[PDB]
Amino acid sequence: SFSGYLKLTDNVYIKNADIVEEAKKVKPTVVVNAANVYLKHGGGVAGALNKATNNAMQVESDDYIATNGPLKVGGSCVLSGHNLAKHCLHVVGPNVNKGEDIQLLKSAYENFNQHEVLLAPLLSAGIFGADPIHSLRVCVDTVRTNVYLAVFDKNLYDKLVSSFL
Ligand SMILES: CNC(=O)C1C=CC(=O)N=C1
Repeated sequence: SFSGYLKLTDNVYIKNADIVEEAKKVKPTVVVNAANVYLKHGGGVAGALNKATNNAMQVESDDYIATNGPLKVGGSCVLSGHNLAKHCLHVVGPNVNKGEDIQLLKSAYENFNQHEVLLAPLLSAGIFGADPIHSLRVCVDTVRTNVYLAVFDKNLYDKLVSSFL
């Protein structure tokens, strides 16, 4: 199972870890991807997860988009987890660098409540431009299921734990 996580609340855990490495080690039921509406996994968590699947995640995603059209900001879809997990929950947090409404971050985290346990990144953090401290607060106040957060950056991990209310 998950190891070395610090407990923040009843159901939220956090670790300074690369989510690709965590996924390859744990092989969780669900790994969350920090997706965009097009499921174009170019950079950040999405680029890293997709590269770990040898681009199979992108091939599957393009077929999903060809059939269904784009996701909504705040929405999600369940696809295969390939070599990383049983499933990948592609969740679209608002990209504040693209002027998307930050109020959609709570709607994005609500997708996690459909899964009993998830390995996840902080939504809208990193290249999505939101304040990761705010993302963690929305996570703890929205998600009721067991979420294991992998925070790639050590310095941000330390800041998140030390400032956690
Ligand atoms: C939770 N984030 C991560 O673990 C990342 C993010 C970007 C990346 O390139 N690789 C891993």
